[PDB]
Amino acid sequence: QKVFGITGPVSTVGATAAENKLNDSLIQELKKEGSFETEQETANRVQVLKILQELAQRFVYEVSKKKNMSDGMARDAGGKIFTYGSYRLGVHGPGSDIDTLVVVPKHVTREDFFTVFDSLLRERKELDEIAPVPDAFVPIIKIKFSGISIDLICARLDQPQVPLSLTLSDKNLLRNLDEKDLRALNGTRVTDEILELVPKPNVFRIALRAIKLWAQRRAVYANIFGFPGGVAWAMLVARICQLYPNACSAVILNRFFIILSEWNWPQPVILKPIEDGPLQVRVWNPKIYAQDRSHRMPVITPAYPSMCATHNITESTKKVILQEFVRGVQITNDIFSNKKSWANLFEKNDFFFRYKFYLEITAYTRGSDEQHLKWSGLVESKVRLLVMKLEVLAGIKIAHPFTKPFESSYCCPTEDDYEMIQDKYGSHKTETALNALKLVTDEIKDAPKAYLSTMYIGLDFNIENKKEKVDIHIPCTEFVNLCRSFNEDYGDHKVFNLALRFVKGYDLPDEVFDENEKRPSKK
Repeated sequence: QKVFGITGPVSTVGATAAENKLNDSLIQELKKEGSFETEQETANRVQVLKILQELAQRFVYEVSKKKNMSDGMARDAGGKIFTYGSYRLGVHGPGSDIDTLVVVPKHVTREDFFTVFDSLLRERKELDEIAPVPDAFVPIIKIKFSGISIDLICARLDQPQVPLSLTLSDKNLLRNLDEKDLRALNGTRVTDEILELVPKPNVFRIALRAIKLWAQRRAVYANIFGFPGGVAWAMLVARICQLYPNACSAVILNRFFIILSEWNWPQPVILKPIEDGPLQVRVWNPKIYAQDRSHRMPVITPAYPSMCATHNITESTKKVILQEFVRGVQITNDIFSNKKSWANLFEKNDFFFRYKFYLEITAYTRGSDEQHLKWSGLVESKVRLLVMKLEVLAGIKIAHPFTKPFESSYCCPTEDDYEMIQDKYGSHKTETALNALKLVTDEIKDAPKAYLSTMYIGLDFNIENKKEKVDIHIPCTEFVNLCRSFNEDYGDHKVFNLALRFVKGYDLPDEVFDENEKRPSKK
């Protein structure tokens, strides 16, 4: 009965002929957008996962043998792989990664994973590429294997064996774990629970496929920037399915937009009663934590311990998400009246057209590809904080962050030319001045390189008093001084820099438009 959620259904009436009609065009539109891989590619994925399961057991077998153990014991020690995310839910597409978890017994360290298991991978003829990130916040090895992309992480359980038949439903498995292992194990516990809390998984899958495409298209899919991540969207679709257990997916979509657009935010969205368990624990409770009372559009993970997947949402992103829900309501109602089609729902956003002003955020590096990832990855992770400081000012109607950074690189070469880059980049009036420096495309003869990561924030202003107008340069310098204090090397102007530019929509850089568009200027 849990598959009907915490309030039971709004309706148990099944699809009508006319409703199923639209579902079939919904599937057909998804097919044309390329949502589904071929059935072979899926057979190939399953095959690669069967091979990884054997490697996990080898990995574990070998480590155990080095840790002195008998054959019986080493074989008993086990090791098992799980998948979560997109692939586990069954909503993956061509080129999507399989998110994969390697669970290991207590005598098997992370050093083991980054040495013994990494070696076992390279010994395979099928291994196309491997990129270990042992220093990672979330410890990972990213591979491409028989053409298929896999992201392997490792969780270490406080137990002597990991048998083939192990499942991770039991919260007893979490006592005694440290933070990394709790995080690594959480992804799978959540995905499995989502799947057991929807009444019809096929309906769920198609609805989700739709929301994902729609979210990417409307630029409302990006956890880092205060929009919902893939898991957040998943739970949101999951809730509406609990409400209409016998509806087709097209109805789920229509209903999804109405219910979510009218929802009493910040009332949380919850798929099963929140539970508590062992220790003070990181459970979501707004009656206890201030951090939790301030969540704007809370959507709560079902697996103990429950957590808010949409922590990053701001005032400005809340407003964007809702605008899009409403757009979602209108267009879908029109589809059902035959006035519009599915394509219209999935049109690309027009972000670089809808605002008179844009604020431009550039991370600069004199160094290597390592150094830029580190530097830009930080600044990027801080954009929402600049949004929160902007959005609460008197003069600002909205501060809307775009969801994808824009990246570029040049051979520098000398330290004179680097300052020129941080002079002429980012305005179209003076932009081609950089054409005096070689840009990196494909492809090589390359050495000393300057790196650029640009993020965009659309800005919209309230009418102001002519005597009382808004200044943004205070939270901007506040923001740079926020970033120039996260490891001391970032103070080195010789290498790291951070430019903020206020730029009008007509003055926007060309990089920002498709091979479809252009932006006639105001005068």
